[PDB]
Amino acid sequence: ITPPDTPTQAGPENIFYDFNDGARVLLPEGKWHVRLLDADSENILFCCDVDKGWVTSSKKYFVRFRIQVFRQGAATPLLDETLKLKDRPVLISFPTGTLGDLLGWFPYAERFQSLHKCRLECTMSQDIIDLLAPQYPQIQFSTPDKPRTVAPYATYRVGLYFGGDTNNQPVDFRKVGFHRSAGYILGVDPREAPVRLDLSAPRVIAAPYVCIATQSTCQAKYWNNGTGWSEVIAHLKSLGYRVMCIDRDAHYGQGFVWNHIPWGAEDFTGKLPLQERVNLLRHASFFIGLPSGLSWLAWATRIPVVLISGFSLPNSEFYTPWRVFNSHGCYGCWDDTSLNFDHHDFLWCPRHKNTDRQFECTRLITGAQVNGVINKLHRSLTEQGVEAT
Amino acid sequence: TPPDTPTQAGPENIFYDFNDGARVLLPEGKWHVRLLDADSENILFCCDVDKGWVTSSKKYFVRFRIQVFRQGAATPLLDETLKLKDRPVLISFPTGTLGDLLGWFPYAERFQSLHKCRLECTMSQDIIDLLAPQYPQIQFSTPDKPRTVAPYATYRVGLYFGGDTNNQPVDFRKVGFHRSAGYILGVDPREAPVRLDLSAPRVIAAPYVCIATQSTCQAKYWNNGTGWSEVIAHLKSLGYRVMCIDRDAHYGQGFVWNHIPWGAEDFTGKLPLQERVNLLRHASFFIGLPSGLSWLAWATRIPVVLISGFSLPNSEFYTPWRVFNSHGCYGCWDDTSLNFDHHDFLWCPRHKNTDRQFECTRLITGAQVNGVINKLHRSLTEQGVEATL
Amino acid sequence: ITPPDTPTQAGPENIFYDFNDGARVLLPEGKWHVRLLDADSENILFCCDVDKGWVTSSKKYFVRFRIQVFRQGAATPLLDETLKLKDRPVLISFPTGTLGDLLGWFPYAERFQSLHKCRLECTMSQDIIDLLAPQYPQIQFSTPDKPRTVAPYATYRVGLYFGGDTNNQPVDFRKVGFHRSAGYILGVDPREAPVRLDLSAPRVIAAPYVCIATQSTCQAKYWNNGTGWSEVIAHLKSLGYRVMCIDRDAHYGQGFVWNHIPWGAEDFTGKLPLQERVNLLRHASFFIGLPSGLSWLAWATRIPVVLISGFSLPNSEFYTPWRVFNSHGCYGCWDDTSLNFDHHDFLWCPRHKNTDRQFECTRLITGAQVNGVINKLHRSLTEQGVEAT
Ligand SMILES: [Fe+3]
Ligand SMILES: [Fe+3]
Ligand SMILES: [Fe+3]
Repeated sequence: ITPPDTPTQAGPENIFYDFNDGARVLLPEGKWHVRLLDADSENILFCCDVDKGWVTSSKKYFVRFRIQVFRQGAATPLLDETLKLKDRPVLISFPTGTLGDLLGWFPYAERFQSLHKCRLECTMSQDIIDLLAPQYPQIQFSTPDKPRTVAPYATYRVGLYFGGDTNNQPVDFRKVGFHRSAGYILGVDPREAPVRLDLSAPRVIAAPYVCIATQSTCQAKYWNNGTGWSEVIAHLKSLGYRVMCIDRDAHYGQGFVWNHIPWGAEDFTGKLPLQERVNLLRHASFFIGLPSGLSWLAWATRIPVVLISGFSLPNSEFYTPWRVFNSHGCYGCWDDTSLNFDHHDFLWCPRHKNTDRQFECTRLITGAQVNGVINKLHRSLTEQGVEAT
Repeated sequence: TPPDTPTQAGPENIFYDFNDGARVLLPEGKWHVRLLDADSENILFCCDVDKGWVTSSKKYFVRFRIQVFRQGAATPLLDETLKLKDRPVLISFPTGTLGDLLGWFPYAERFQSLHKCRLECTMSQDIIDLLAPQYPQIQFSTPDKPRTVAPYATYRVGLYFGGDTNNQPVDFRKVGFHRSAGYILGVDPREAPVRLDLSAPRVIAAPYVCIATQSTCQAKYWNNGTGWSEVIAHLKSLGYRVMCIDRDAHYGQGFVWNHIPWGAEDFTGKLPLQERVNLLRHASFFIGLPSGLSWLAWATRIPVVLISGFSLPNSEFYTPWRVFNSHGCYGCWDDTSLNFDHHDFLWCPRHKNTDRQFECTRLITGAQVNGVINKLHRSLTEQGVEATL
Repeated sequence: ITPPDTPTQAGPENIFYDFNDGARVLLPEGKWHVRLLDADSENILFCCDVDKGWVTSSKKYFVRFRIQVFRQGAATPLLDETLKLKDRPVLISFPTGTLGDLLGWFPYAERFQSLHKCRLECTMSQDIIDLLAPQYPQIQFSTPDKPRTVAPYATYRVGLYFGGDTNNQPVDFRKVGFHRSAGYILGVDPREAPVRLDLSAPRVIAAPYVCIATQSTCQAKYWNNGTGWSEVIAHLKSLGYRVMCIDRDAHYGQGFVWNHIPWGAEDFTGKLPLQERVNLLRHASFFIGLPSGLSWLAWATRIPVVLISGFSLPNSEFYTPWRVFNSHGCYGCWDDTSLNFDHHDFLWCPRHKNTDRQFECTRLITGAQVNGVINKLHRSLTEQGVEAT
């Protein structure tokens, strides 16, 4: 996933400059004074004297950089080029991060291209490509190992950067929301939007039904209330809905802590292509889930989404009137800039790990609370149209 | 200031309330009290009190359920659940600045439409004159002359510092100072402009732009030496007349004073806000700071160029013309590890009394602002007023 | 700044002596006894036995020195030379200091020449040369880098010496006044006088007008009263005067502290030749300024000068009945021998930096105070003239 070993642009004096991984310039032997500017503000971002080697901007997100190379003590610069992306090869590289990450990030990539009118290629796992590519003919999708461009003018690496990093992102993603961070990185309208999907599939299950997602990547994201899911599933049926579980896994966990597809839900679990999930989701009356990926997919299918989460604040994901949250105990571990997410600890709870208050984030969210929300949504579905937002 | 005695009204002598945030007062002799959240059915607080006031630690909106038990009895004496329909409710704002109130107010209207209550709001006369005509369903008064006298519930909308989570559900710095009001009242947290009287006819014939350069602390000022002057000169070169509409022409502390910029026309002074609304309405656009006039300008439906470095772009209302620089210190105001000082006009927690003081806004050059002005100007001439907003 | 590397006058046995940088004698290879005397008092200033190398007076200001060199055992001296400046090449070197410095010092250089009847060359920036040279045909003007007399008999470097230095100046300039110090250095009548200017230019602006200078070299010299300038400018107009600001810069400052041409003053700013400023000043009814340079120029064009200053005492600059000063708080940072001016700190206030009281020097000088003195000046002008003394 590395940038070219040598910058892709030819400077007048055997000098190569690049905007892959930020503004780069490789100097041949000589005497130089190099300047990086922000073209929009005219500010001098960085400035130094060197003989040969590398000069790279500390900022890696989108900046309209302007590179200037001077012979020490000269009046005009030998090289003076400003980033201009129109009709030029650009690479946006996503990591093979979770599903929710990409569905959140991706629209911002399309915005970047409409704005700059560049030749854009994006890199991600094949399964997302199969899901999205047809709806974005403007953009070329590839895999990290076989990108078509080979030599690009500019590259941007959209992802999450922890520990408050402000070199790869303009603002800490925790301040703006993990998905909106993509917009800031790329310098586009940061307002959230759903991906475009193939919503042409015809209805298969005739009766009214609801989809649910109970599994996630860490325990904190689970709804850790003892009887929550069982109370919800029972209630959904008492309203006349069939209930299907569409989690990738039927059992998931670590050590002795294991989570299983709830008794009473239908087994639509399994790892299959996302398009099949889209097709099933499309005709669901609504969806109940966690802040992991499937909720973003449900969102993009244009159906109501009941989102249950205590470890993140309501503004941490896309807006839904059906968001569930409880503010009486610990909440928002995830958005707190004084704490640090541990990728390796599935049982991560910064403030209460190994105490009887562990995962209070979600234990305070009762089935009654979730059913209350479901009742309002149900009334709105009967009494008002589906169209009623 | 809640009533000295709860305004209910419970069948036995003791009176219960929701004015501070609930409240029960019990005559001498033992009882056991239970506070619940009707939505989740969780027991929030539980105790035995022989005498005195028992009140919830949470003061923001919750569907409280008060239960009073005789010791060791199985059934409760009192079991009242908050129901606001057709009842006197008081929303008390502080006499804070303009921007605060304009930002918060729409949430109070939402609270009313949701609960169908009899709502009275308390605020400075100044704002009442501006808003009252457009919110006929709500009663407006001043803090010293409230008409309700006896209210069923009271809610105190404001900013609470130091990470307080008793008067607000979530630290306002995590959600935005204005959106906090929606969380306190428990309604749709999405920002909206207030409704104004936009009937006034055009007075100044030629195209013009309004600007606001003053603010409440030095950090909210545009501390770039030549910023304003470069902008004002540029505006004129595009054919715009420029008017300054700040309440004061000179404002500051100690030796630090800010003045209406040379070259701007003098429309300053403490006028009724409606006159500012009338002038603003026909301005091609507005340039200001995260202070109050920007919120007024917003609500008059004209494009707003908003310059701010101490505040992240997300925090105020959205505008595609937000100016922000991410290369140095930024966001003093949103940072939960720091603390705003009301008494220090020269507040800069990270760089006070150093070379970098107010870097927040010194990095924002006139060129940067003129770049944004140029795009907005282009969009106004190319497209219409429709197509921008 | 540099004196010849070898003294310009030849003594008998290969000794070179001169007075360029104090009294100097370069001795080659012998056992010598050297005495420096003050011919006026006959005092032996310095006395020593030296084998080879340099012997210079510690005193560098004007002294009628008498150099005597002895063989170690000798009854009488082989060098008996005593300073005599008649018809001899003398160099007076000014630093490239501010305008007020030079205009204050210069008259004393002319006095030194009238007194001693020598051939005098002066070194200073070109812009001052253009202003003065025509009125001082007796004196030869040059710039520091291109001096015409490469072998001078005596040299004197007029300037400010800090830290109570008494080797380059007879007495601390803070005790006698920065401008008068020049006369002490040169040993002439120390009484202040204005420079001779070309006052022949004809009137251009017909109506009555006042010139003002609001900018300066450090913040302490600004009139840091919040509403001062604005109140003065408004008042001048109500008296029928047009007001022009003639500062070199329209904006000046450092960090976040910036000063701008006051709203309401006509813009006559910019880096123009001083002769254009003299021509404009000449016909002004009067001038209002700070202890910086333009006030000295105003003075010399023979118009009444209102001088506002708190960081220096009234006697610190030239006499004017229109000097404005406030004695109730901190004043006179500048004249205080126990403090030290900081050339590198634009926000220097030794007593009160970084406190509420910073620049109390001039916050105590209100617009009312200045308008009071303007009123008196105005009455005297309408009634008596011009001639006003
Ligand atoms: Fe937690
Ligand atoms: Fe700051
Ligand atoms: Fe002082």
